[PDB]
Amino acid sequence: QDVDLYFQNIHGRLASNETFDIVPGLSKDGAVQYQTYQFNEAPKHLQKQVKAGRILMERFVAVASAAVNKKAPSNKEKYHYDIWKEVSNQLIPAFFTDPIKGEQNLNTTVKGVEVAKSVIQFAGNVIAGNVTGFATFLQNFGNGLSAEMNKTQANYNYLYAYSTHDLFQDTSGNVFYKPRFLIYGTHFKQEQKKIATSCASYQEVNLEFGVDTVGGTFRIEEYFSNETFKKKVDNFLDKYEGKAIDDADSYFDDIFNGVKPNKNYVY
Repeated sequence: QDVDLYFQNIHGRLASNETFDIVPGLSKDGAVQYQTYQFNEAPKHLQKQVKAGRILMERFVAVASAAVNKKAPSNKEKYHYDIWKEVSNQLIPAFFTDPIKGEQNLNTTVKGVEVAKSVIQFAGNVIAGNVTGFATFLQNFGNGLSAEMNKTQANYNYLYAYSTHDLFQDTSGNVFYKPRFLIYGTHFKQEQKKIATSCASYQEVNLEFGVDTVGGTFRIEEYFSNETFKKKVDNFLDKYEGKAIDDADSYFDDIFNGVKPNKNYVY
């Protein structure tokens, strides 16, 4: 309920004219890429849980985004990672476990046509297979992104506000479902802006980004076993509901096939 009070203060409602505005996905002041990644189809006995988990996480993402939108003193500050981090540090202790924080780095040199794969693999700590659908999404979105970032010489703020839905084998060969809520933040410096139109190129591109991270694993087990926990989740989500992230221009979802964890993945 300390989370409830935090959010009550920011906003001082399920009707579509009453739900809270979210931070616009693409702007001259920065972009927020709203995403839902599912890694592998769920086995028969987990499919219901996964479909519910995906809905829950998209709602949590829109709740965080709506708080930021309200809390930001100016349009520019809607794209300031530190405000996203402040709001997530309120959600995580309340509804999540295994909190993560701190910087990560993407320092790699790949062909333009491999950039989309590099993004997914970094976003999830995974070895991906076919990501051609996401590659088409990112390529087309890159046109809009490039247009905005090239308007001035300034750094262009760039955030991923997303969830991952992991269906991977434990050591005993049994599939588990891990739903994660993640907010990552970086920027494009002037010399990096070229990257946004390089997804069709077979030429090499240097990806050097310092990425600030915050996130946690959702208590999906307790949500389906503990009725009083299910209730605080549902009531909170109902009260502070943001506009659907699936209506944003920056939105993409997919079920990626043939995926396994990489050596950075934490079980």
